[PDB]
Amino acid sequence: DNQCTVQVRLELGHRAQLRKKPTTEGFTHDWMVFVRGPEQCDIQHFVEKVVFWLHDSFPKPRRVCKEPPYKVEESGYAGFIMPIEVHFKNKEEPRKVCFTYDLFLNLEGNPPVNHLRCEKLTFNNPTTEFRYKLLRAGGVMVM
Ligand SMILES: O=C(NCc1cccc(Cl)c1)c1ccc2c(c1)ncn2CCN1CCCC1
Repeated sequence: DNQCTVQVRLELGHRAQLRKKPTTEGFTHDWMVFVRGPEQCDIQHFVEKVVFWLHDSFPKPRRVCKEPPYKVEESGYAGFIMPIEVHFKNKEEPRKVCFTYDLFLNLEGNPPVNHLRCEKLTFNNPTTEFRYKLLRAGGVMVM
């Protein structure tokens, strides 16, 4: 009657590769980290912003995307653990969700890295408003 659950999917992922020639700063690797929906799902309907926390060696290490694409592209020396906050267009709780993203590079002369990590979010009894956003994004009713 009143109750519903809505699930949506996020994909966090990254690519990393060894540069053929280090940058003049001597950066050895290009990487790119992202949050996206699965194809035919528009997470922008319910995602306010994504906040990527780079290693504090990076200038302005707190990177915000308020619209898609939610990604950071960098060169650097090493991998690190990257906190990632996904903020929702929700007037209620919860307003966001945090992830500990493992941003690892290809050590030695390993082939380049191409990782994906699939996260299912479950929203219980969302407001009709926020519910409209979740379902618009390709969210699904369950329970
Ligand atoms: O690539 C990195 N930063 C790029 C950059 C840009 C501009 C200036 C400077 Cl100085 C650096 C970077 C990445 C990771 C790092 C790091 C720097 N220093 C320690 N770490 C963790 C190393 N630990 C990882 C697990 C064990 C060691």
